Order: sequence, then C-alpha cells, then structure tokens
Amino acid sequence: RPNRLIVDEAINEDNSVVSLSQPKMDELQLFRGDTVLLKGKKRREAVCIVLSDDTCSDEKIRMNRVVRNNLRVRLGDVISIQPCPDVKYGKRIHVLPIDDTVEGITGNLFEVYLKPYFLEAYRPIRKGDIFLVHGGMRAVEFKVVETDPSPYCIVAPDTVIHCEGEPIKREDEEESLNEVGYDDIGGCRKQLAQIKEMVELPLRHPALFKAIGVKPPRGILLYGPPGTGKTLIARAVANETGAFFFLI
Amino acid sequence: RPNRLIVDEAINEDNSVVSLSQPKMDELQLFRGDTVLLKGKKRREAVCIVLSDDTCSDEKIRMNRVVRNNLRVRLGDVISIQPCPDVKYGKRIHVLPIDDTVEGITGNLFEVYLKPYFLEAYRPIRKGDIFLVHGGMRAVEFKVVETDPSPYCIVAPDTVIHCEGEPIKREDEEESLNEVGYDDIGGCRKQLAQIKEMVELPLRHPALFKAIGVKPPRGILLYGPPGTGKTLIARAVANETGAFFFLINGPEIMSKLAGESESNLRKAFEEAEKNAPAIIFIDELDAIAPKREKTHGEVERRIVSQLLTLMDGLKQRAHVIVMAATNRPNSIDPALRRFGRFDREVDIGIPDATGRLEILQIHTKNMKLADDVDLEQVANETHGHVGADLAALCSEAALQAIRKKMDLIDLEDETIDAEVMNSLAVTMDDFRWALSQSNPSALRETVVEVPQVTWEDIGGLEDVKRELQELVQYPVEHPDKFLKFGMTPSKGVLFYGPPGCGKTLLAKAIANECQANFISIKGPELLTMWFGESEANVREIFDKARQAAPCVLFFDELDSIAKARGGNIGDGGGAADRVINQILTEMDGMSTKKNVFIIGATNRPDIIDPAILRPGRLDQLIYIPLPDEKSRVAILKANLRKSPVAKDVDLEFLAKMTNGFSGADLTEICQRACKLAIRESIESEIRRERERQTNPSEDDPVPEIRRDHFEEAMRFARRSVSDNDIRKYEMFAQTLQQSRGFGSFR
Ligand SMILES: C[C@@H]1CN(C(=O)Cn2ncc(-c3cc(F)c(OCc4nnc(SC5CCCCC5)n4-c4cccnc4)cc3F)n2)C[C@H](C)O1
Ligand SMILES: Nc1ncnc2c1ncn2[C@@H]1O[C@H](COP(=O)(O)OP(=O)(O)O)[C@@H](O)[C@H]1O
Ligand SMILES: Nc1ncnc2c1ncn2[C@@H]1O[C@H](COP(=O)(O)OP(=O)(O)O)[C@@H](O)[C@H]1O
Ligand SMILES: Nc1ncnc2c1ncn2[C@@H]1O[C@H](COP(=O)(O)OP(=O)(O)O)[C@@H](O)[C@H]1O
Repeated sequence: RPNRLIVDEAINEDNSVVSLSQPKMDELQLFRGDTVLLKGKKRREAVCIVLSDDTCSDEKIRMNRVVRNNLRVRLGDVISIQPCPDVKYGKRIHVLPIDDTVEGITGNLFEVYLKPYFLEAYRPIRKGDIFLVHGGMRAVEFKVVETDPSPYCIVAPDTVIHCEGEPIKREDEEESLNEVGYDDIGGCRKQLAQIKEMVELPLRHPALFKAIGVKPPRGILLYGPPGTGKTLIARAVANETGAFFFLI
Repeated sequence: RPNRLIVDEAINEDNSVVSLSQPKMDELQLFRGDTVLLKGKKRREAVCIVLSDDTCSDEKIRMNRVVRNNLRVRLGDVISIQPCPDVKYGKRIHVLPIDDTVEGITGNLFEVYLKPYFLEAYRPIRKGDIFLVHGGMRAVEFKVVETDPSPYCIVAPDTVIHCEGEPIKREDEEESLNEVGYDDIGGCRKQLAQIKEMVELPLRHPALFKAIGVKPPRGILLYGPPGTGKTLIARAVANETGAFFFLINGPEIMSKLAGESESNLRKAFEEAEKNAPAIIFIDELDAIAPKREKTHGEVERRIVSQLLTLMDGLKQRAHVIVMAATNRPNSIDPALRRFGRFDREVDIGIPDATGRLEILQIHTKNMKLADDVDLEQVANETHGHVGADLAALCSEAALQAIRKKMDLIDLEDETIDAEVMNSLAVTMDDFRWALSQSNPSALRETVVEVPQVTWEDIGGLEDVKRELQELVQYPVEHPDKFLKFGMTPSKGVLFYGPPGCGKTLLAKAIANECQANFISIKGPELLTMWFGESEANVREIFDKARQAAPCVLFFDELDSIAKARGGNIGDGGGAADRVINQILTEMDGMSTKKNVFIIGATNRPDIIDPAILRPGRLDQLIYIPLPDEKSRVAILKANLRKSPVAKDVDLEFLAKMTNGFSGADLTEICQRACKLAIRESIESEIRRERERQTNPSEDDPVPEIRRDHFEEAMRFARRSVSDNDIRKYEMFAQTLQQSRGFGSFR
C-alpha cells in the first residue's frame, strides 16, 4: 500500500527532495521527477519532488528537516502520500521572510538569497509552506503565503513569483521547531544512529512503555573530548523527536 | 502423618505444580498427577497438582510463589494437605485480571495471555484463587472469582471458562505480597541459601529469640559488584519471609541537611523497630560509611558515628536486622566490620556460567522468546556480565524486537496494546546484537565459579587423577580416619611439568568433582601485583577465597614472578620476591581453613623458592609428565570430542606419530585441523553460493573434520618442549625423590 510510509532522514536534501526507491516508486506511480503531493499530519500537504538513493530499502521515505518541519512531522513518524504526476502553473506566488530568520539583515531578499532557489530547485511551493534557502551566512527561511494553484504547482520561470515586503513573525503557536536537528550533525553518524535507536521509542512512544514492561535506558552518558557535539547531538535528538529539552 | 508438611522452594513451578516424593506420595495417597487439594493457613485451599523431583528428601513440600501467595503462606511455614484423588468438572469458571498487573495493557486477555494456560497446565482453579500466567512482556496475573466445583476441579477443555470484563483492584487488605521473591533470583542459589539459613529464624520466629538466648546476626553485610542483585536478594528474603523491608539507600540520606540526615537515619531505625519483624537495608553503604581516615569531615563521619551508635545500639530483642550492600567491603569503615554490628558478610559475586542461564530464564519469562533461541549459548558468551548486565541484555533484545516490528506496530496511533505484543518473538538474531552491544560491568574481578570440566575431559594422566583425587576427596569423605592416624591433611599441591600439560585442567576438574569454587590467579595477575608495587592486593585474593565455599585457590602459572626476573640465577636478587613472599605469608593463615586446598602450577619449578614447598604450605609436589602413547590417544579423543569427526581418522596412528607433543600443542594440532576443515567448508559454501547465483541455480560438501585436514594440520604442527626441558623436570624431581630400594628390610 503506497498511501502510507514511515519517514526517515534524508542525505540529498536540496531543501525540497523527497527520496523513494524506483522498485517502490513504480508502486507510487512516479518515475523520474513527478510531483509527490506529500500529505502531512494535521492540515497541510507539500508538493515535493521524487528521487532515489541507496538507503531507501523499499521500506522508508526520506525527508530533510525543511519538509519535516513544514509538514509538522518529527523524524520517525508515519505519514501519507497522494501521488499525482501532473503539471500546473501558478501566477500569484507571494512570499515573505520569517522574522526569526531575518532580524537584522535587510536588502533585496527577492534577489540576494532567492534567485538560485525559485527555479530549477523545485521548492515545495504551496500556500502556508515554509522553506529554508540558506543564503548569505545565515539560514534565512521564508514562507510562501499565497499559491493560487494547490496543493501542487510548477516551480519554473513560467510561474510568476512576486516581491516580498516587511518581515513577518514566526508562528509561536507551533514555534516551527527550527533549532537544530540531525541534518546539521556530521562526523558521528554511527553514534547518532546508536542514540536514535536507543532513545527514539521511549520519547516518541511513551504509551507502550507503560504496557510493554521492559525498562528503557533511564539515562544515557554521552561523552567525548570537549566541543565534540555532545550538547548538539543531545539537542538534535531532543528536538528531532519532539521531546522537551531541559539543559541543566 | 501426611496431613501436615513444611513448605519449601520449588524449581519446576509451571504456576501450578506442587512437588512431593513418591516414597512420600504413597503415604499421601497420590501416584501420578492426582489432585492435592492443598490446605492453606486462614480460610482458603487450592487444588494444585502433585509431582516429584530430587530435592524433596521425603521431608518437605515445594510450592512456587504463585501458590504460596495464593494460600497466604510464606516460604518456611507449615501447612496442611487434604489429599483427594477425584475428578469433578465445572461449568461457570469466571476470571478477572488484577489491576495491579493490568494497568495499561488492553486487549482480548481471554485469548492473548490465557489460551496456553487454561488447559494442560492445570491452574489451581478455585473460587478466590489468584494465579500468574506470564503473558506478553509482563507478569500479568488473574483471579478466578467463581468456581462452581470446589475446592478441586478438572482443568480441561470439558470445563467451561468464560470471558472476563473490566480489571479489578488488588486486595489492599492483604496486598497479595507480589513484589519479588526467591523464584526470580538466579545465579546465586548458594548465597541465597546461606542468607536464608542465616536470617529465616530471627524474622519468622522472633518469639523464640527472646527465649533462646543466643544472639542471631544483628546485621548482614551483603556485597558484590554493582548490579549483582544485593538489593534484589535483600528484598526477596524480606518479602518471602513476610518481614517489612525498609530501604534507606545511602544517597537518599546523605543528600539531606547535616544533622537532619542523622535524624532521618535515626527515625528510619525507629520505624524498623516499631514493628518487630522488619528489616532495614542500607544500600550503597560505601557512601554512608567509607574508610574513616579517608573521610573529609562533618556528614561523612557524623553519619558513621550516628550509624554506629544505632548499628549496635539495637538490643537485638526488637527483632530488627540491618542488612547492608557494599562493594568489596575493604572500602567501608573498618569500625563497621566489628562483631555485634556486621558479623556475617556473605559474598554474592558475579553469576557463573550456568547461573547466567537461570538469570536469563527468569528475566526472559515474559518476552515470549522464540523457539530457535536457546539462552545457553547467550549465557556462555556473556562472560563477566553481572545480573544487571543480563537484565540490560534482556531489555535490549526486547527493544530491538519492538524496533524491528515498529513498521507493523505503529499502524494505528502508535501502540494500541492488543494481541500484537505476542508476535515479537525475540529470536537469537536479536540476542546476538544485544550481547555484542553490551559492555560487561565486572570483567576485571576474580570470578568464583564451579568449573564444568569433568574428569572425562582430562584424558591420559591417570596416576595423577588418583593421586590428586586422594588428597582432595579422602579428607572430606572420611575425615574420621585422618584424625585417628594423626596426620593432618595436606592443604597444598603444586603441579610441575612441561608447559601446557593440563595443570589448569586438572585443578578445574578437582574443583568440579567436589562441587568447589575455583579461583585462578594466573601468572599475569601476579606480575601485575609485582610490577605495580601492590603486593598487599594479594591479601584480598586470599580473602576472596576465604569468604567462599570449599575453594581450590589455584595459582596458575606460578613462578611467573621469578621467571620475569631471570630467576634464582642471572639476577642480583634471590629467589624470594614481593608477590611470592606475600603469597607465602598469607597462605600460612589459610593452613587452618580446612576448606581451601591451595593449588600451584609451574612450568619451570627449579626457580621456585623452596620456602613454599615445605609442610603446611604447598608441600606435596606432583609431577604430570608429557603424555604417553595411550595418554595422547585419550587426549586426542577428549579434545576432539564435542566436534564432528569422520570415521576415516584413526587417532592411534596420529598419537604415535605425535611422538613428543604436550597437551597444549596437541590441542593446537586439533584446532589447526578444525580451522582448515572450517576453511574448506566455508570455501565450498561460497562456491555453492556462486553456483546458486549463476545460471544453473549435495548440501554437505564437508559435514565433519575430514582426515586430510588432520594430515595438513599435523604437517603444520609445532612442539614447544625440547629434550633438555623435559629432562629438567625429572632432574628437579630427583631433588625430593630417592631410589633407596636397598632398605628392603621392612
Ligand atoms: C595438631 C595437628 C592435627 N592433629 C590431629 O590429630 C587432628 N586432625 N587430624 C586430621 C584433621 C583434619 C584437618 C582438616 F583441615 C580437614 O579438612 C577437611 C576438609 N573439609 N573441606 C575440605 S575442601 C576439598 C578441597 C577443595 C574443595 C573441594 C573439597 N577439606 C580438605 C580437603 C583436602 C585437604 N584438606 C582439607 C580434615 C581433617 F580431618 N585434624 C595432630 C597433627 C600432628 O597436627
Ligand atoms: N558533530 C558536530 N556537528 C556539527 N557541529 C558540531 C559538532 N560538534 C561540535 N559542533 C559545533 O561546536 C559547537 C559546540 O557544540 P557542542 O560540543 O555540542 O557543545 P559543547 O562544546 O558545549 O559541548 C557548536 O556550535 C557546534 O556547531
Ligand atoms: N541475581 C539476580 N537475579 C535476578 N535479577 C538480578 C540479579 N542481579 C541483578 N538483577 C537485576 O538487576 C537489577 C538491579 O538489581 P540489584 O543489584 O538488586 O539492585 P542494584 O543494582 O541497585 O544493586 C534488577 O532490576 C534485577 O532485575
Ligand atoms: N587431557 C588433556 N591433557 C592436557 N591438556 C589438555 C587436555 N585436554 C585439553 N588440553 C589443553 O591443555 C590446555 C591447558 O594448558 P595448561 O596445562 O593449563 O597450561 P599451563 O601448563 O601453562 O598451566 C588447554 O588449552 C586445553 O586445550
């Protein structure tokens, strides 16, 4: 059943790509780069782009933190897909930057950190979508407010993208959970995978641990030379799983 | 009189079985499986099933904690029996789960954790009965409310069992005393038995101890590596005997305000005293009372004195017992080691090879382990793992099984409990991972164990199997004769011979025969002490042997200290040295311990200082020669045993061709043969995989170690002893030997 799949960490990213397996994409009815129309959890969907790599195993779907945070999905969750290989263009795409990411940088953000991403990168353009572009020495992110096609659109120069205005505040009702995550952890992939397999279930699934009975690790003693990322990996495995992180 | 009997621990369990002895069941009027109609203490009876095993002794009746708690009986009590070999069936058996055991698991409990127990298991079905079934990863228990036959019924599909409803609350009026007990303690059966015989009477029978006069142990100092079960065994011997258990774990008190923590400890002792049978358990006593002179000040000593004045302040007529947990109590305050406060200091120690099997069995009760898993390979491979490590491995395997099934477990909104939990089936493939991903807690501690190398394994040497069986088994089996002729049994034996000739194997076999612990301090450990300028550590090792049961403290590869510095010649110093001298000094203390049988092993005896090989110390020299023809045949057969071998090989020819090879290098020849055989087998296996992958798309190219493999291994053999080296041992033997056959005149 290609409708539902369990999410996983992506490696290609591109701020937009969702990776499947061709032996599985055939069941998903996507071949080369067709639109995915990713279905989220609460009340949103993303167009996304289909691609493949080695780590699929025909079992899991991979999405970078841009999509995961856009769809309100934490790594390790289960989501749905609504494949639709169709092309439809928009004309009133309007975008505004996020104050949490623009709070002292001022300029032609339509040109300075936007040109190399609004075409040929296939941004998950859809009303309410939030995407990071990684511009000039800061992870500047934007939100596309209006997209007159939906939930999918062609990201191409034929589609019209309009200039932005003053920055808007981030949604504190959800906080967007930007912080950090697995995508900005490098050099300890094996250790991060060990911590993930060690801590994901008790944090994501506290319900079963009151019934399953077996005790999970009450505490995990990360250690290493100073500045190795212990705090970084702890905060990543906290935010990435949605667990509240209390630094003492 | 078969009516009344004293209860005891059961080993077969089955949640229902009550074990008697057939020579006693004949008096009980039960033969094969007849109903027992067990009679309890207050107002209840159980049907139970009769069976037998070894430990009955025609004196005691054995019941698992399910029956004991069902009948309101504590282990060590006296109960009655009302035999009635009759069959009567019921039709309105209704059961409900206990909320204390079901508080978050929801599903078809009539099917998920009930089917494999309501028939052919013979549950103690009777109105008011409570039974544990051990279902899906939790010790779920149920209570049968109504049983229209009573007090006995047939547990068979003819009898009708009905579906349950919402869970019911546990009876707080009695609390059911589930907690833990002896049945979930494994790997320290001897130590648990010692604690039971030490503590059962004062707790169960406080009445006599106000009249008996003799003081029981006011405090018991349990100790061992962390996670060994000290708290678990303390809580088991508390609950199992009905004694109130008060845990005052060190940090919980040391964390409170100075002076106020003293009051907290004092009022904890007052709480223990206000009720007579209570026992107070001091966990992590190292923190509370470390070495006095090593404490800094204020609390670290304010508590200790406050502890001491309370440790011995109790009059022992209040029936309060102060158990304690520590790690190698050489670290705790010596003042607490005095008598009247801590007079008994049993050593739990890490579980041995066959104890980890029992620990896994008890911990892997609810996991619903698959059939392909054995739990004996896991126990053997988990060398050095403490019981806590075994529990961690258990939990890791369970978590991996969940995590390899999260794909089909999170179908609904995460977990819905449900029957799905039975599907886990933790196969070996998950244990392997957990074992490989767990670090032994105590891998650098001298392990006390009963080795499982029997006399059969050590073939060949025979005069030494009877010249060594004598010294060990005669002064224990018939000590009366030895105290008649006046000789004191020789508590010392050193084996001198060619290197690698079974000295360790012979010592381990001696330990195995008389069910004795075997502490081997190999040569490298003695070198660690000698180089480290820490010969005082030797005092610990001997003590480690003293606190144990009959123990062949075995100084494997003795003289390594002297071998590491040339020896009696070639070095400025003499034969004596730090570690050997300390061993000599401490050995004289254990010359009157009458349970320890200090053994030595030396690959080069002539360098050993003769101060140790004189009466009292390792006086009795024993020579194990390099194996002879028949002995080499026996060694070959014994060390190729437990491994496939073809009929083509004839070990007699190999043995005779094996002209001058010791035991170690002969087993090396066998290992090389097996290594080449496994290489051939794996090469053939990968070639067969090649054939499978290619177009063509007989399964046993080499199902045993073949003969030409032995040929090639022997061609690859190597000998470690030369003519001069082997002659040196006999020349040394001449020092304490003679050929004075001239004095034939009686
Ligand atoms: C003043 C003295 C004495 N004297 C006497 O007239 C009185 N007298 N005569 C004999 C004994 C005697 C002493 C013992 F120490 C003893 O110990 C038995 C024992 N129990 N368990 C084990 S462990 C064994 C080995 C390892 C674990 C697995 C099983 N052993 C054991 C085994 C092997 C060797 N040694 C002890 C038994 C005895 F009979 N006292 C006069 C004399 C001139 O000098
Ligand atoms: N494995 C890593 N991946 C990415 N950044 C790292 C890593 N380890 C350290 N850093 C960087 O070093 C800084 C300190 O991180 P961390 O070691 O987690 O905190 P601390 O240095 O206080 O232990 C961070 O700003 C982080 O960007
Ligand atoms: N001999 C044993 N038998 C069964 N379980 C044990 C044993 N030793 C340790 N454990 C397990 O290890 C854990 C810790 O037990 P224990 O050592 O009594 O407490 P602590 O580790 O605080 O000293 C328990 O959950 C228990 O299940
Ligand atoms: N019947 C036997 N006789 C002698 N050695 C054997 C016998 N069976 C096996 N062995 C091998 O002998 C070795 C024991 O060597 P050991 O004599 O303890 O060395 P050392 O003499 O240095 O203490 C083991 O590795 C074992 O494989």
